[PDB]
Order: sequence, then structure tokens, then C-alpha cells
Amino acid sequence: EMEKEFEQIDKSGSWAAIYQDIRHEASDFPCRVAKLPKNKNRNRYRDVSPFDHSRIKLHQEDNDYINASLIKMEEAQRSYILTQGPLPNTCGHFWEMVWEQKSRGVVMLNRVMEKGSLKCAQYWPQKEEKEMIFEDTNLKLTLISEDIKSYYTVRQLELENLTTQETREILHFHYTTWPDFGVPESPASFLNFLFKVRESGSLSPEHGPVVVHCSAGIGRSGTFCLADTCLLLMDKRKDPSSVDIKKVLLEMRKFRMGLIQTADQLRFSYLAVIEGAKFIMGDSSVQDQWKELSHED
Ligand SMILES: CNC(=O)[C@H]1Cc2ccc(NS(=O)(=O)O)cc2CN1C(=O)OC(C)(C)C
Ligand SMILES: [Cl-]
Ligand SMILES: [Cl-]
Ligand SMILES: [Cl-]
Ligand SMILES: [Cl-]
Ligand SMILES: [Cl-]
Ligand SMILES: [Mg+2]
Repeated sequence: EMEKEFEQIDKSGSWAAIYQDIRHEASDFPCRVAKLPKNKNRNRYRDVSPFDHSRIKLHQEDNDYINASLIKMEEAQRSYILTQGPLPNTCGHFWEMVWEQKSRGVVMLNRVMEKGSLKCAQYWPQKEEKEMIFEDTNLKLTLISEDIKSYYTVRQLELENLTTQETREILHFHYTTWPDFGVPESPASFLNFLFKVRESGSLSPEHGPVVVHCSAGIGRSGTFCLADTCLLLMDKRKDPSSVDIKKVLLEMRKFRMGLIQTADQLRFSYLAVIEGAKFIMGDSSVQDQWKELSHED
């Protein structure tokens, strides 16, 4: 049981050792496509690649490759697409993937510039009147509106397939205060934002999988998806004790390497899940309290 386990690990001071064991046990599958010479400039990080079995394929002829993985959680019945922050030359592929996979939401857990460097291309329009055309993929993207809170911004985007003229609303949930290789400021701020994504409907099984990215699409992204699936699992069963966090993380790691990048992101994951369980088991009030503690205004 996660809370018993949590205190035990904290008491013994062994998050590092628990975390390294997950890395030692983690799946190792091939990434032959990611490593083809022709795809070198489609990858942000040499040592962060999608496994071939789980990679999202673009529906070109030409080159179907994008650094993106379908994390398909069978028992939870939720899927997520995890991806790197798109590069200047892969922004059209990124929106092409959103369109073909029928995603309704994109969750971005990084900033475009972190520690003085460009960790993600500016892949969405910052101004209504200056829309983006991705000519390679025949798509157009327009900012419709935004709601800026203290530490996250929600945008409404309209994506248009120029070849068909069909349009879709995409919601963009941008967490702007989660440091690279870091943890959110509190369980409350992370959970306030996670429940905003949930409330939008973007995770409904009537849509394609939500797109989740940070810079590499593994650390902050893994943390977000792990907390969510753990909460979903206990919500389905109404049974917090039936969730094994480390087993869930190992299962997700069958679909993409490196998910959760530090022992403190692991420990933060347990914090978020232990706290969010209050909500799941019927303590209505904690949602307002998270919103307050997060200081979103
Ligand atoms: C340590 N650093 C690294 O391993 C790499 C890969 C990574 C993997 C994961 C990652 N975290 S996250 O997935 O964005 O939370 C950030 C980075 C940033 N990196 C880098 O900036 O390293 C580069 C490629 C820029 C030299
Ligand atoms: Cl930004
Ligand atoms: Cl900076
Ligand atoms: Cl970039
Ligand atoms: Cl940072
Ligand atoms: Cl790792
Ligand atoms: Mg304006």
C-alpha cells in the first residue's frame, strides 16, 4: 500500500535505490527506426528515442517517423501519446500526428526556453491575428483564446486540415512552472492542473489519446501520466490499496524509455497520488483547497 511504502522509503531514506531498481528492471526494446540516418534531425536528444513497437507513425509516405510513443494502459483503459518538444522542422509533423490520432488535448509541461536554451520550438501561435500554416502537412493553426493563470495557461486552438477544410478544436494545457529534472511546487498545484486537463474532456475515451510533452517527453511527461493512471486505476476500482505505483511505472516503461527521470519525480508521483486519492474516494472539498494552495490567480 502506497502510503505505508512511502513512509518506509522516506524513513530508510531510499528513494535513490528504489528509483535505480526501476531503471535496472525497465524494458529495453529496439528503436531501429528512430536511429536511421534519415531521422537524425527529427530527434532532439541522441539518447531519447521511441521504441519501434509503440512509436506513432505519421500517415505520409515519405517518412512516417516522429519521436512519439503510444503509452496504451490496458487495465486503466487510457492511452497517452508521449513526445519530445517539437523541433523547428517537426512542428508540421507534430500537428499532423495530433490530427491523425484525433487528439483533443495537448499537455505541455516545459517552457520554450529553460536554463538559457531552446528546449521546444514555438509550435503554436501566440497571437490570434498571426495564425500558423504548416505547408509540409497541409494544416493551419489559429489561437482562438487563452486563459492565463499564475503558473499555467489554457489555450483554445483551432486546427484546420487545408486539404479537406475540416476544423477541430484543440485544447492546450501549458504548465509553465515545472523545472527540468524538477518537481512541481506542490502536490496541490500539480493536481489542480491535472484535474483541469481531466475536466476539459480531453482524456475522454471518445477522443484520440491526449498528447503529453515536455522537452524530451520522458521525465515531467512520465510523472504526469503516472499520477493520472494511478488515480484512474483506483477510481475504477474505488480502491486506493489496489494500486502498485512502481508496477504501473514499469508497465508504462514498456511503451517509452526513461519515464520519470529522477528519484524525486518518483517520490513526487507518490505524493500526488496519495493526495489525489482523497478526491477519488469522495472528499469533494479538496479540489477547492488545491485551487487555493496553488495560487492560480
Ligand atoms: C542531463 N540531460 C539530458 O539527459 C538531456 C536529455 C533529457 C532527457 C530528459 C529530460 N527531461 S524532460 O523529459 O524534459 O523532463 C531533459 C533532457 C535534457 N537533456 C539535454 O539538454 O542534453 C542535451 C541533448 C541538450 C545535450
Ligand atoms: Cl514557453
Ligand atoms: Cl533561462
Ligand atoms: Cl527547438
Ligand atoms: Cl528548468
Ligand atoms: Cl531512466
Ligand atoms: Mg492581441
